[PDB]
Amino acid sequence: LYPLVKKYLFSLDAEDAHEKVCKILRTLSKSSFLCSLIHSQWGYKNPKLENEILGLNFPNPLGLAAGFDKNASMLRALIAFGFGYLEAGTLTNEAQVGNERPRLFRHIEEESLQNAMGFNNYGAVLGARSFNRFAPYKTPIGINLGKNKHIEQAHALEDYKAVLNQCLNIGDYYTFNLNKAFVNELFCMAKEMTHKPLFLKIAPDLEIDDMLEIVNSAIEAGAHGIIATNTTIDKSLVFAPKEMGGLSGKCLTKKSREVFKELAKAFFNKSVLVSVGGISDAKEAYERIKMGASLLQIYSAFIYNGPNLCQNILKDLVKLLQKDGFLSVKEAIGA
Ligand SMILES: Cc1cc2nc3c(=O)[nH]c(=O)nc-3n(C[C@H](O)[C@H](O)[C@H](O)COP(=O)(O)O)c2cc1C
Repeated sequence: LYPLVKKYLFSLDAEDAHEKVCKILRTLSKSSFLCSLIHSQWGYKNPKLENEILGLNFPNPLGLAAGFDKNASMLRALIAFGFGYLEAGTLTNEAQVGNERPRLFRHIEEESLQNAMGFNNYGAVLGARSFNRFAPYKTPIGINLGKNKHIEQAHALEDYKAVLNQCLNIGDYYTFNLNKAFVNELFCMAKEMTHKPLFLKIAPDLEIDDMLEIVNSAIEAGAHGIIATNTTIDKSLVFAPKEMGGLSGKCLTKKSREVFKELAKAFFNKSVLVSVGGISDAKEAYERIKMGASLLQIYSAFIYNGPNLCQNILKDLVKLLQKDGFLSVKEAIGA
């Protein structure tokens, strides 16, 4: 039972626990049989959840958010737990340690996390090797690209070019983890290097007008989709000072929802919208889809719910579609 695994893991430092889980996931990824075994217990397939988006086949709309598999080394095991797709990364051009530890904290009663990890990854060269070790994969795989911490904001566009150039032969889409005057050149540069879908991922703490400016520049430069949101630093909760990083999980549900309503209001008919932040159950996921989200992502609820996360949410989602009159998730994406 996962409750016993959680009691053990939650008694450990949160990053230590994550590394013990990554070690097991990397080991399981070596065995396609054990992955097919995992999928038979925790997978869930339903044609009502299938969609084709930007040339790509998503068998369900529920993806694993970036930051869980930063180095593209356990994708096969994670797919076996039922996600419709995975986003690996954030990957940087060169390896990078990230911020000083401790940098991950749990707020267990609130089913939330707080992190200031800062792009710890082994670099794109190794990340492409690790992707290739077990490729091809049974779902789409996104590659989340970032800028190395030291790369000066002058030759910073040239850093997104180097990491994207190193990842050109892996993955099915790219996410850029993000000034309105720079987003146009980023996606213009990127459009000339690959034909694969391009997404902008935004924080949830932008002023709405400032948010509409940034996003609109991205679309007009050729961005194909917007991912909202990353973690928040607005909720000044007493038990989570700001020096411990951004909040994820259920403490993010409300602001992520609010940000996404505004995003959809301005951009639903002009871009693919992906909702992230504090999705833990099928009702919330179904609300995001009805608000305008073609796809979803989860990080924190995977910690708190465990391997049954996907089939729980997806089974319930099917019943919501059927208790609403939709023959598939494609009809539900409407206002
Ligand atoms: C420990 C941790 C590491 C993360 N690392 C990244 C990352 O490397 N790149 C990224 O774009 N988002 C990263 N995220 C953000 C998640 O992808 C997601 O945007 C956020 O956690 C909100 O979703 P959630 O409420 O389902 O957790 C990270 C989140 C956590 C908790």
